[PDB]
Amino acid sequence: AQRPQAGTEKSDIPALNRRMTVGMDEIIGVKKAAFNGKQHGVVMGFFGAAGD
Amino acid sequence: AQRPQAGTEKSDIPALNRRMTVGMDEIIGVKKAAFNGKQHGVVMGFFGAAGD
Repeated sequence: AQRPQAGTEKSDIPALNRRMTVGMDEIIGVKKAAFNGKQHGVVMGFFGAAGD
Repeated sequence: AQRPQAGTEKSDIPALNRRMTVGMDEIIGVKKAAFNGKQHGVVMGFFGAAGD
């Protein structure tokens, strides 16, 4: 919905540069494809990894 | 480190001039000259002032 955009602000007094804030903002949504209660394109697999 | 500088701000709404703040800022350091635990150029003297 919105690409990440940046912006800055002079907070306390713009003449007496005592404070400044930078920031970034985003509108996005991520979801796994699901139809009729089923995974659309993923096969999950569980294996025993010992981690030695 | 910084001479005293002044600045102003329109706080609440810049259109509806309901509030304003002025201010002044400074960076400075003051210290008596001391070398090897001794006063460099002062001789302190204590006298009895009655204050009548």
